[PDB]
Amino acid sequence: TLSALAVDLGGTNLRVAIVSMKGEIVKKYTQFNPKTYEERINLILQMCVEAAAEAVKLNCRILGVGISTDLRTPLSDTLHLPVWVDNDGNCAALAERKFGQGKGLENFVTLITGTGIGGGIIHQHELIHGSSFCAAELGHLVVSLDGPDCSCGSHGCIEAYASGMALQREAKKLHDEDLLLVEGMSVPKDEAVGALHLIQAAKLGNAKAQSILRTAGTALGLGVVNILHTMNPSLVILSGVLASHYIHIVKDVIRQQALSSVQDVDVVVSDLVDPALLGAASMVLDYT
Amino acid sequence: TLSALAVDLGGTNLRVAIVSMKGEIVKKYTQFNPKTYEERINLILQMCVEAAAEAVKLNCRILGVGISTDLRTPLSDTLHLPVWVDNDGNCAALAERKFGQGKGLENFVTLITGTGIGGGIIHQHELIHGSSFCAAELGHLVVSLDGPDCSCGSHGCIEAYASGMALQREAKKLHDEDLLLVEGMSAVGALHLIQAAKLGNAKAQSILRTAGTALGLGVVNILHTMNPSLVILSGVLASHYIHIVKDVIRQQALSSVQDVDVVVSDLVDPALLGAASMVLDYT
Ligand SMILES: [Zn+2]
Ligand SMILES: [Zn+2]
Repeated sequence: TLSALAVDLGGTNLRVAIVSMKGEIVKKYTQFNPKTYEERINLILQMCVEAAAEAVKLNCRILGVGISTDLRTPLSDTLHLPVWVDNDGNCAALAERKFGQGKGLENFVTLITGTGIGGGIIHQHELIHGSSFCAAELGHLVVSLDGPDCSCGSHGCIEAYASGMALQREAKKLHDEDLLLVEGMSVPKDEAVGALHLIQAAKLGNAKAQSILRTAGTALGLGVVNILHTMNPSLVILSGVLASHYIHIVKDVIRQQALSSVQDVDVVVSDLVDPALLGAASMVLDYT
Repeated sequence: TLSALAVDLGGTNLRVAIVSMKGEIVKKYTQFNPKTYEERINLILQMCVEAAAEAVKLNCRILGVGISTDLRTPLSDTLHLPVWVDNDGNCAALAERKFGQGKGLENFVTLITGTGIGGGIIHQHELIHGSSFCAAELGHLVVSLDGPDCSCGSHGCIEAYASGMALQREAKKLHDEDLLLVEGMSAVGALHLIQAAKLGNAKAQSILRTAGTALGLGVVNILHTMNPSLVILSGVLASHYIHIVKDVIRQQALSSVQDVDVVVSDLVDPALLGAASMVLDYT
């Protein structure tokens, strides 16, 4: 069974999976993601060697290793396999291009809407990497002369407005002022307010919450509009835990403010589970 | 002299030229830009056979025609020549690629900064045209949730801020309140707003700081989308905006994209050069 190993060096955890050619995630390991790199590489090797060994047991011909994020040298040497590496935003795009709603499409965008915001740009069937390799930094599209502060150091970034972290900051500010919870809401002692709480408050009648969310969706929307006026893609795939939430307002912002010339674009929510791993996998699968 | 027939369609006058493969504008014909397309289409073919007639007298093989902006139908039939067509922004870019500071560059962007704002994106030595052929509508990058109104109907467009019309609108405003003229000067417009600024006016300077910032933020948006190796500012207002654009980037773009070079264009009649370049790029 033709396959590849996919590695996801993401938030908190480090995941490695055996992925089939048809996109099935055969087996999936998750572990702590060491902060320091010397150690992160070691863990990857081990998890790969185990995954690889298992693939031999599980009747799987592994073609190579793909990594979403000096990683190539040590892995190829040890595992006797080719290694491909690209960033999470690009891998998200590649997941859609191979297994998702990007199949076929010549020119499309994948915007990751979760803890943070990022994305990938397919054009002429291929990723746009950029001269400095850092193309498609979609979280730091600036839609304000004087916005909220952003973790990149600037302000106005659509990540500063519409990220999961962004919303959590807003959710905490209101809860600290006793302006978040409404008509019954109760937060656990352990758990701590986040975007769902902000949304639930809005959906349960919280005007302050609704306002905050309106701005976050508008900013993101204008982010997408900027993409449309730059790339004129045929499709935009919102992906991640906040995609479902943001799709309605993004379309509205597109109907409201985008040029007539680019309104035939379609915006969708991704169906893909574990896109990072699928994307990592898709590099190996595609080449070999 | 292996050459091409460049043709320009812009505001006010209509232009036509013979352009060498080297990039030399041999002859240039200007004229009126009629009310109607029936009037406008009649002039073009006449200017072309006029020009096409001359070319041969100046020993020049016209390989075809190029047009900035079913016109191939009348011309190709009449002139017996391949005719290419593409918009002003793209031609601005193609001009820089074949003849300007984009020579050899895989990924760069040309941003027109004049009466309007617009441009072209060259990625992998090629134009991005897009899904519905509306790529690089750069003047309508949004940098505000509540900006100035724009010609497109929306608001917060960099064109709405930094265009020569944008600046002209602001020039009329101040001058209506008699607060634009300042010790040292005597149809109001952008160039005056700049002098008033230069020669001491704070409201002028204030209006400009915002304009230049809005534009730079647009440029930043481009950098974070495309990660180009170079950004060429082209037009009557390029010389003006380049310093502030360089600053907004310095002050707000990611470390990753700071290696970008911003430059002002060298080309004269880039519209015509870009048009001609289409004919010359398909030999
Ligand atoms: Zn940012
Ligand atoms: Zn506009």
